[PDB]
Amino acid sequence: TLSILVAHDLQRVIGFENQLPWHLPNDLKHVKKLSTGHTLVMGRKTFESIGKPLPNRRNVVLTSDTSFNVEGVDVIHSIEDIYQLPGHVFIFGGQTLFEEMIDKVDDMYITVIEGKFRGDTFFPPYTFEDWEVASSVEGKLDEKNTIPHTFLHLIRKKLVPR
Ligand SMILES: NC(=O)c1ccc[n+]([C@@H]2O[C@H](COP(=O)([O-])OP(=O)(O)OC[C@H]3O[C@@H](n4cnc5c(N)ncnc54)[C@H](OP(=O)(O)O)[C@@H]3O)[C@@H](O)[C@H]2O)c1
Ligand SMILES: COc1cc(Cc2cnc(N)nc2N)cc(/C=C/C(=O)N2N=Cc3ccccc3[C@@H]2c2ccc(C)cc2)c1OC
Repeated sequence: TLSILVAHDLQRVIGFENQLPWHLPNDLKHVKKLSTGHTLVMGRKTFESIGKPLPNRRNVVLTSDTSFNVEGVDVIHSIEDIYQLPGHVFIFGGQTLFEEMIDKVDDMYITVIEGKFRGDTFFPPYTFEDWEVASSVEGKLDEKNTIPHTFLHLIRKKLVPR
């Protein structure tokens, strides 16, 4: 399986100055539970922002840098390399990788952050006409998670004769 994994706000902002614009622990827990035991594919900037590999999953970084080498990280240099990765692969970010892959993935795990943040990087536009809502689950709010958010699992609709 090839999936997108992303959090975007009401205007599809995903980032600001190489950071997440929001503080939302529950979304990072969501990410953890979905991706443990599987594979994350991320662009170089997204990796440098996180700074280290995330434990208990395969960490794959796409970069043109032939000198790139980080302990605990596998490196690829082409989009085509993604299709040779075994198992359930999650496209993890950032904007560049989402743009390159949104037309190629089977499904998307999207956290909709129900707010409007300042951003400098965006998830590409998409329409629910093309995507079936396999599930939509409201995140629970509390002391440490104060921004309303919704977990969407979207599956690409098949084109059929009407
Ligand atoms: N909200 C979310 O869910 C989420 C998730 C992830 C990231 N983010 C945010 O997204 C932002 C970063 O996105 P970004 O687009 O600026 O950077 P990015 O996609 O994280 O990484 C860009 C880099 O990926 C490498 N790359 C991409 N496509 C390639 C290809 N076809 N071949 C070879 N290398 C390729 C290049 O690395 P080299 O330049 O080294 O060649 C490129 O400069 C950050 O603000 C981050 O916080 C948000
Ligand atoms: C640009 O910065 C980032 C971008 C993304 C991508 C992303 C985020 N959200 C959604 N919905 N999709 C995505 N593709 C993740 C992160 C976060 C990574 C990150 O520390 N943990 N994660 C998974 C994980 C697994 C095992 C141990 C620890 C972690 C860690 C983490 C987990 C839970 C809490 C409460 C706190 C921290 C990130 O750094 C802030």
